[PDB]
Amino acid sequence: KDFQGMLEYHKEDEALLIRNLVTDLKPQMLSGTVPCLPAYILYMCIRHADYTNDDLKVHSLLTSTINGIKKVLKKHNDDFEMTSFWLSNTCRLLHCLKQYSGDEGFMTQNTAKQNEHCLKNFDLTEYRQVLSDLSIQIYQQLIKIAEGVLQPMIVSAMLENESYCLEAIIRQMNAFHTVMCDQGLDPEIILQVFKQLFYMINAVTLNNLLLRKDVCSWSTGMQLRYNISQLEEWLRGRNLHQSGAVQTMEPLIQAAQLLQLKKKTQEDAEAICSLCTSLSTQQIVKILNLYTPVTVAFIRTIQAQLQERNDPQQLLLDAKHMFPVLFPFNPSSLTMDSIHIPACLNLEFLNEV
Repeated sequence: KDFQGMLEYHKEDEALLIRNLVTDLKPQMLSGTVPCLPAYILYMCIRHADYTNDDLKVHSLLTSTINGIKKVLKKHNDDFEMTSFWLSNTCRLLHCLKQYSGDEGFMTQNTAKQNEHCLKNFDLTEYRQVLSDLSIQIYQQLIKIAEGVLQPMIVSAMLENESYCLEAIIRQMNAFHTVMCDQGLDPEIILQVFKQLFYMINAVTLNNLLLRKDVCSWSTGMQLRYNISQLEEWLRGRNLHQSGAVQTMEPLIQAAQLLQLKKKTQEDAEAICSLCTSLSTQQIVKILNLYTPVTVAFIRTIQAQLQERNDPQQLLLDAKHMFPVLFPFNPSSLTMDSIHIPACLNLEFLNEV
């Protein structure tokens, strides 16, 4: 019957809709069609509402929605899968609003058939600002989960020799990546996640060797450098080096080197300075004092040069520092004119129109 890309519900069942399509929607439901069918399916409804000029239907549809995404988010703070899921979905529902209600500004990459599918009667920039605000919050939640999973693995998989090993950490990083990719999450958010996680690994580890028993040794310098390089080769293999995540470890790379570099003669001390640029002069001196196989006056010559470059600053780098998110628009090629809505979901009460 020549389906336009649209769907109508009875102004009522809006509840039913939002529950079967959000609340009771488990992602392991594949989809099988679209990792973010929900996002699309919703826009197809926004469209039917724009068609009818039913501003009450739009405002209600995406405020019920946000209530359901927030709801289910809170009943799952803990699970990386759902957050991952509802993060990309949210994000796509936002990409669709930009891609279709948008103006010539976002219509620079649409097929006529796409520029035909756009919203004609509403400007939904207000909800566009709300959904992005939300998906900043979902991302934060996702970092909270991932941090929870990794925190108890960082100091063990690194710094100890041998119940966690760089294998566990690297198995985790795959798990996280796998789910995110399978969820259809944009590749720039995947890149932004692993830059966060790696920064934590740098912060939590370097914190520890500025504290522990007591900073550890030439041995511990060599496991870090190996560990980082295995993390770095992991990045190169999943093609995530351009995420900036290896940069987020230059203090640890320098700490590790600080532990191996020769500490004695002056020529030695000259080195420590020119290499350890990313560490603070009290962090170096600390890692010096804590060493265990360094003398004062080998320390004095050090702190003699690095005079405010730069110290002090709060030691113990708060790994919770959460770098800002950024969701570059990314329109999609798929067209709602052909999109599979399975039956396994009881959305039949939707009319194809």
